[PDB]
Amino acid sequence: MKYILVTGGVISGIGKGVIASSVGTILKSCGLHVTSIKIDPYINIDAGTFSPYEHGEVFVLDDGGEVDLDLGNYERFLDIRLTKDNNLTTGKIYQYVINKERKGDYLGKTVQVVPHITDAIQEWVMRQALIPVDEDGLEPQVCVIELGGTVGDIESMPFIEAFRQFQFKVKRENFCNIHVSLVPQPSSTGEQKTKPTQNSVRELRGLGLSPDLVVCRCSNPLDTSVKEKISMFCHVEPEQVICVHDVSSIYRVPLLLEEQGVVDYFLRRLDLPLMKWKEMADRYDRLLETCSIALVGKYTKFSDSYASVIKALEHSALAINHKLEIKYIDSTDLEPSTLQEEPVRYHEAWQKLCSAHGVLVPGGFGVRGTEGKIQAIAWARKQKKPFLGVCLGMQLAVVEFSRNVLGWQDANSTEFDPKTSHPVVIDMPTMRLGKRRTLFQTKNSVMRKLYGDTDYLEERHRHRFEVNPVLKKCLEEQGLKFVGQDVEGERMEIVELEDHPFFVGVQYHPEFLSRPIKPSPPYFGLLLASVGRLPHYLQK
Amino acid sequence: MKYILVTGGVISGIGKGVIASSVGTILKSCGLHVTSIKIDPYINIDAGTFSPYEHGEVFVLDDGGEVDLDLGNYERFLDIRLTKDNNLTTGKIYQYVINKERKGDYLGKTVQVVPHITDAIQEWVMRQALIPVDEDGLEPQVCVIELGGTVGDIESMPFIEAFRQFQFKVKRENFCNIHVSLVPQPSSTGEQKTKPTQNSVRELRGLGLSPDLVVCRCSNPLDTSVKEKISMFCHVEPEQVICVHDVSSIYRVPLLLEEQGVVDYFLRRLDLPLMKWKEMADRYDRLLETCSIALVGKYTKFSDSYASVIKALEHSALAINHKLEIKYIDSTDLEPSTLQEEPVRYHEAWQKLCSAHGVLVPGGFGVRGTEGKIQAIAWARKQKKPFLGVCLGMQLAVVEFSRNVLGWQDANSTEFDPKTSHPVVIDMPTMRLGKRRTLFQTKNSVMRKLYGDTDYLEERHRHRFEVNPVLKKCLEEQGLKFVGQDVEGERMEIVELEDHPFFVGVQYHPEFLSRPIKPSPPYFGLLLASVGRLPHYLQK
Amino acid sequence: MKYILVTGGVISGIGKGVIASSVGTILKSCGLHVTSIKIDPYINIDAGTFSPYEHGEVFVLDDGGEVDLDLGNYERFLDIRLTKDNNLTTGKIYQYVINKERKGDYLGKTVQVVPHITDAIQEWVMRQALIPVDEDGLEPQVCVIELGGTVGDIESMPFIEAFRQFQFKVKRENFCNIHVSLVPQPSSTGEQKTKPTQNSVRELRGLGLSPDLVVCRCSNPLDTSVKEKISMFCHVEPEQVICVHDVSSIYRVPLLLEEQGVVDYFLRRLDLPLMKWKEMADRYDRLLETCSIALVGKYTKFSDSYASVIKALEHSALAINHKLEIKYIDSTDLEPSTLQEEPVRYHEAWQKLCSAHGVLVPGGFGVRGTEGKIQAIAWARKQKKPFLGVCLGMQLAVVEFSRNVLGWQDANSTEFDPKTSHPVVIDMPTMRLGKRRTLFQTKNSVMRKLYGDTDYLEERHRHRFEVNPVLKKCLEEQGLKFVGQDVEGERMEIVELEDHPFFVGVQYHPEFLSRPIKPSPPYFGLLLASVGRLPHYLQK
Ligand SMILES: CCOc1cncc(-c2ccc(C(=O)NC3(c4csc(NS(=O)(=O)C5CC5)n4)CC3)nc2)n1
Ligand SMILES: CCOc1cncc(-c2ccc(C(=O)NC3(c4csc(NS(=O)(=O)C5CC5)n4)CC3)nc2)n1
Ligand SMILES: CCOc1cncc(-c2ccc(C(=O)NC3(c4csc(NS(=O)(=O)C5CC5)n4)CC3)nc2)n1
Ligand SMILES: O=c1ccn([C@@H]2O[C@H](COP(=O)(O)OP(=O)(O)OP(=O)(O)O)[C@@H](O)[C@H]2O)c(=O)[nH]1
Ligand SMILES: O=c1ccn([C@@H]2O[C@H](COP(=O)(O)OP(=O)(O)OP(=O)(O)O)[C@@H](O)[C@H]2O)c(=O)[nH]1
Ligand SMILES: O=c1ccn([C@@H]2O[C@H](COP(=O)(O)OP(=O)(O)OP(=O)(O)O)[C@@H](O)[C@H]2O)c(=O)[nH]1
Ligand SMILES: NC(=O)CC[C@H](N)C(=O)O
Ligand SMILES: NC(=O)CC[C@H](N)C(=O)O
Ligand SMILES: NC(=O)CC[C@H](N)C(=O)O
Ligand SMILES: [Mg+2]
Ligand SMILES: [Mg+2]
Ligand SMILES: [Mg+2]
Repeated sequence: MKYILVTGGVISGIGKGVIASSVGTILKSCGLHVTSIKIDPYINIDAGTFSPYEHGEVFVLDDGGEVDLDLGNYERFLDIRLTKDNNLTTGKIYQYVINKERKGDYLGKTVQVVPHITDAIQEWVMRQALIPVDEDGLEPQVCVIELGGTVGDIESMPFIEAFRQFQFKVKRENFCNIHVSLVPQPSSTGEQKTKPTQNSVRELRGLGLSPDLVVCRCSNPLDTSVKEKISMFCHVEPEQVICVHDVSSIYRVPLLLEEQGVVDYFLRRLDLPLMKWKEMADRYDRLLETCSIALVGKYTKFSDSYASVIKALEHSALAINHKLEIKYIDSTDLEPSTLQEEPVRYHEAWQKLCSAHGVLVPGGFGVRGTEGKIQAIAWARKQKKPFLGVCLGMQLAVVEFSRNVLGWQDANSTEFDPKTSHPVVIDMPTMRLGKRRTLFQTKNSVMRKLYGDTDYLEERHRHRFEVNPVLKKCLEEQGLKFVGQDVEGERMEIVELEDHPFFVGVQYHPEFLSRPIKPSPPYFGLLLASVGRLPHYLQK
Repeated sequence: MKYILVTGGVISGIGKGVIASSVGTILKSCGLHVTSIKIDPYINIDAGTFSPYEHGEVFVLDDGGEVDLDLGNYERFLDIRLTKDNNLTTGKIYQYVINKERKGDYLGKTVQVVPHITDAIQEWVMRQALIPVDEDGLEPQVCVIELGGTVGDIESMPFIEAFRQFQFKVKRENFCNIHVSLVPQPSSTGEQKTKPTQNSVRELRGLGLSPDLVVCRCSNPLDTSVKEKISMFCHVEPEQVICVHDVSSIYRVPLLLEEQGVVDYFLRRLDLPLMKWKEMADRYDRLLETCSIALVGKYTKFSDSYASVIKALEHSALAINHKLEIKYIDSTDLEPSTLQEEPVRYHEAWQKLCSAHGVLVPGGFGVRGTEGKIQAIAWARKQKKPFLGVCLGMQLAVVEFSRNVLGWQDANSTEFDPKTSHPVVIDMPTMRLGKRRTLFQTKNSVMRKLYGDTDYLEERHRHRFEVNPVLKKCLEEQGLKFVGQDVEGERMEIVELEDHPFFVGVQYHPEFLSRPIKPSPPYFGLLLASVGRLPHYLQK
Repeated sequence: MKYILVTGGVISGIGKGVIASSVGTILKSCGLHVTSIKIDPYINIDAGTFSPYEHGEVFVLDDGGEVDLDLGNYERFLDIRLTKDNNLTTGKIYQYVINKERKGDYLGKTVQVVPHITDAIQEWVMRQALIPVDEDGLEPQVCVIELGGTVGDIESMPFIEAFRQFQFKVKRENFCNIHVSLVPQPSSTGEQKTKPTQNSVRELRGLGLSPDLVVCRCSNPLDTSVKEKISMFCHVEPEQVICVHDVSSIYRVPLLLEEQGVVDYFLRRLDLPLMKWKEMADRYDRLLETCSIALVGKYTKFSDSYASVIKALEHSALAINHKLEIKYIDSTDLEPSTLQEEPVRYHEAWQKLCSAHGVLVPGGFGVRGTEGKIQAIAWARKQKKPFLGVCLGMQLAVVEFSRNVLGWQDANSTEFDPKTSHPVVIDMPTMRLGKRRTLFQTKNSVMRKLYGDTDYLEERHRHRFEVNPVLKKCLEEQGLKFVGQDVEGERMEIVELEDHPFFVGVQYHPEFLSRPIKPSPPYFGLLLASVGRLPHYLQK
């Protein structure tokens, strides 16, 4: 097994996740089976505790692992399926060691950070690197480990110490360290600043790792004198100093690393034996036709709260050869209390919603913005604007429908209004979480045709609340149709509505299975419908 | 609440525990209710996982807390009773925070070392400092926290960071830091070396604590030039530089701190309002009469494996106004395989055993040295040498007795020989651990008279194995007498033998309740018997 | 004496110099006599070794100190006159201590960094803080010390250690630390990043200084959540977290600190008792009329190479109530070899030069771009465009004049062409450096009238080369006039030319004496002439 440790220097958020993923897709293009691990130095066991505001969205794996969105970057760049233990945490490691201690497995010896935590990290990394994540079922050849946080974080210390030991346990032909750093360019003096990078590399070396590539997150391309200064003060060759500058699309990021000889460096160093990315980028840079989707979100205060949702829309948009204008709406703007309190942002949000071709209502938990989602679904239903409801957006659409077409003005989810006389959405447990099979109940469903005319579908879930089986037939009588159901029949997993071009609720998360080469069918159908090309697509 | 943090500088083992305890007994003599906390930066939840070779003996508290021997130093210097949570560990803290995270109590925020672990440490210290440990039932006024390990240990970092925050949360009149350091005196150049102390204080200050006293563990009294150099290079007044040099007895250690104005410093700094130690020391330095006890131990490879046992013997010896020669015997030396393999150490151990006045067989777990304990008990029974069997030594004495006086040559504990046809000691559960009540079953018992003629006794246990109730009457028929029993009658907790000056088995651990002013009655009876003064004592 | 230490966090160049100067001008407006010290942790004794590309221009003091441009910021914000020893360096300190050691002054003791270098720094700072730098001749009340570099620089370590000692030697009412840090705002995630600031403050605290204000260099105004996160993770009150964001002019920077209560904080902390800046800013933001000056420079590759020159132009521009467009030209672009090699940048530079109202030829040393300066002066003379030649630009103008009006095609400075038969500029020594007196030789000189009709002038010099006294009368015959001469008459210090609105050479550096309220008369005359208002000005 070859190991590449990607460490972060000055700040999080400098695209270290897409660099790690690009390094992997580079090595995948070299014919290698590549796996990846994310180390998150937080004490949290999983991302299931977090809001979408903490680290961005909680990404969901087949096994029901609620994990960091960098695992979604790995899956989206590498076409692999990961498990819970590919997201390593301080919580996982300390609990492992504590449980092992209580069981007596450390044989009455004093359990310490070094060795016992640092050994546990190495054990975990070796253990997990050998697990087939590629759908081929083959053992990986390279494991790209991203160490989250910065190298100066107190939490990162045991992981860096573990990797310091690891580079002697595993040989130098099997271990490489990449350091992703920030090079500021202040508007005062106009120079690109090497100082934080040399300080960060000095910290890294003080912890016993020497960076084998230093990757500068730079806005503009690197000055020769600055690349020279980095080679000097970070004590590496010019060959080892990469600048990943701003480029036109994500699709240029592997190309930019390839151009800088990162491919050649790894093949050489690790003793080893991108035209798709080129043509995706070249098509993206030549888009003229434009589509707009209203993203009527709860978490819209931070864009990364809907990261994979946006990625799935962008896959779908590029696949239909259109540019995309995602109209990010805070759903609390559409709620009538904002009409009395701050009518400016109400009418801005409604202007955005009215001017979008399609409506996306993504997932979420809790009451805030739910009536704004219902407002947007009402608009979408009445005006016959293409609609995708994802999880919460399916649940709220079934509610919205009943509030109109059954007159159930009291109706809601039991999550929001438990004292309703029409609990059309009810708790049906813990969380239905990870991959399950949905069965298609009707050949005439638009979603079955988009899902390749398959009789079943396997998709990733993260829900407690389901549509009420008692009220099902009252809804379904009125030209709603629960076309996708669970294997038990008890859970309504996809819904369509008659006499509308595309009004679809999906109870799962299609966005987690979306790849550029294979856009998630509900998001694709939405994009197709928003351009009026869905009938043409279905006819072909 | 006033807090004193005692940090360790260069090494563990430089008497930081007895300094922390002496600081406490000083403040207790100032009229304050003093409690103490031990922070052990290990990942172990408790000391119950350890051998006696790791950190010395596992000390046991009333609540059944298996803890570090520094808690025993606290109890022995302060006359307090501690609980489990007075021994803080990294395991305890991380598990607390992880459980709290899984329960959702951190509200979807990223749980980090700073703040969440460092807050948890402060919470714990404040929480536990308010708990009455003094038998008076009053709230403490001072909490002495000993930080175990060294300040440069990776494990100590969150605790020092917690205390860095704490000194601003709690005010400077309520927080003081003592740093216990080593000053080497090499035989090469003869100078006392300040270098490790200034480096250690520099590390401590780099972590944001400034030492308010620097306590030099010095062999010889400190040179004026060296005390000057410490005041300079550790950036403190000469007033703040203590040397705790080698002195004649433990009883001189509080006096030596008192003499150096540590009393005055604390009273001043913490905005607050030893003749017993003097007379104990003065009596100790004037002992002429000498008694010898054979300590026939399993763990005798390291002396601190029987720390509180030795302390109890020394209490008892000083109380009878005799000097003590503890003949530390490795019990594997008395086992006949050593007679064939290495007869020199066999005859050395037997020479020691034969030349002792009394025999002590302390506790332990596992087979190694158990037949050597049985050998020593056989000697003690036959030669009528005063015998104290503690826990294992009670169990093995009941076995030894049966092997002779019932002819049960096969007999043992089920722990050692489960395939015996005479399991005279059997498992009777988990561990009977912490304080329970024993009831005295006979007025004529020597042990009842030593325990003040009380009908009951409360003592600290740590055993799974008990004497077999079925075989009880076969043993008791032959002039053995199980004078102390549990409240249920099922468990035999003290045994005596007829026609011997003092042959006592106790199933508990008397050594944990031993204080200088109140020597544990079984160890006192042993010492009295070994001098032949036990009849005279009982007659009075 | 009150001391304020301004430390740099993440990078140099984030305006720490103008923050230190603004803190000083704030305290000056509070009625205090303020001095300042710049510590440059480089081993260089002075800035006289440097090119203008290293740290920006070499600023010159009255005493002939060649120093960092931050001393010029101090003089320009505070209206003080500094000396050599207000620029402290590692070179100065180590040489001081070494010389003192060789003299035996350390009394046979081992001279170390701590104490002897760190004491020397404290000695120097106390010594120099008491020196009257205010033209009032009064002793300072506050000393603002800027520590150059970053806090993580190896070179900064003794200075931070010195200041760590200093805050106990000098009391807390007399010492304050400000930390100027960078808060990045990446275009990826859009968040303002606290991480480098908390890491930098953690480093600072590891070296024993706690920041009393943390000053965030932010592009945009600080988010409340980010200011909160800084207060948490940098362990200071929200009161202590300043953001110095991008603002319309330099004149807003003291106002922005005032608004954030920095005034109040210092008055409180240091136990002490801006309408000009407001009206300068308000006038600057209301400029409509625009003037352009061609800056035909050698060092124009980096703008800060001509820092005080640009400042003097901007003073002059604002004083005449015009906006300024400085047309920064690399003089090597105007040299005919660029016409053959790269004619695009030749014609760009010439287009800039032709389209400017006035021409500035600043100072420099060495041959590169000197013929381009002569090209620009030829243009300025012939086209009668307002000309200011500063030092090199005076020397080259005398040369240019002789090349035309005396036909001396071979003529140059001896610095450039020593083998000329017309050395019209010659070496006349070392460097004439610092303040000297020039005497005005003619009442009818435009420069005498601009300099208040004074018979003498005292200005700051930095030249070896002078105009040749033998060739003087050949030049002066032709309607050149050396109106300003040295007290010895041997050195030609100001030259004017007849039949031109403003063609002035000054041999000194007027830019170092320029203040916003008192623009340097040669730069003012240039700006006036470039608008055609110079006759009107002289008439009044
Ligand atoms: C160190 C990185 O440096 C730089 C430098 N310059 C630019 C970028 C950059 C970063 C993110 C983005 C981005 O997110 N773009 C979108 C998208 C579509 S598809 C996808 N990602 S994906 O599904 O994994 C697929 C690839 C396998 N992203 C439209 C939403 N676009 C540009 N990154
Ligand atoms: C920083 C310490 O520096 C120095 C300097 N010089 C000497 C010692 C020193 C350390 C330990 C010992 C020791 O262990 N002695 C014994 C004993 C009897 S009673 C008891 N401790 S006790 O029960 O808690 C009771 C007091 C409340 N210990 C005989 C076994 N004797 C001397 N310590
Ligand atoms: C931490 C600083 O943060 C920020 C935030 N936003 C903006 C600026 C900012 C920095 C520098 C400049 C600047 O250099 N401007 C000029 C000028 C004229 S006069 C003079 N300085 S001066 O002569 O000393 C006089 C004052 C006493 N400078 C025109 C050349 N303008 C804006 N600085
Ligand atoms: O990729 C990852 C994974 C985990 N984490 C972890 O999240 C926690 C926060 O680490 P950040 O770098 O987000 O720091 P911060 O929020 O204190 O500061 P700014 O964002 O304002 O710059 C730390 O515990 C870190 O290890 C990341 O930062 N990034
Ligand atoms: O071999 C050498 C050479 C030089 N020096 C130098 O002498 C100075 C003192 O270094 P020391 O190690 O003697 O330290 P100290 O006097 O502060 O402390 P103790 O002796 O009490 O332990 C330091 O500047 C060091 O580099 C030596 O210590 N030893
Ligand atoms: O204000 C000052 C004074 C002095 N110096 C000193 O200049 C030297 C360089 O310190 P810099 O911070 O300029 O670092 P660098 O050139 O290595 O990196 P970048 O500019 O690319 O970020 C160091 O010795 C420092 O102390 C400054 O940086 N700034
Ligand atoms: N994933 C989601 O969007 C959650 C929807 C809803 N709160 C549920 O628990 O079913
Ligand atoms: N505390 C001891 O000495 C233990 C004795 C024996 N191993 C038991 O478990 O009972
Ligand atoms: N200060 C300057 O511009 C220097 C001019 C010229 N090189 C001299 O030494 O005189
Ligand atoms: Mg963050
Ligand atoms: Mg020495
Ligand atoms: Mg630099």
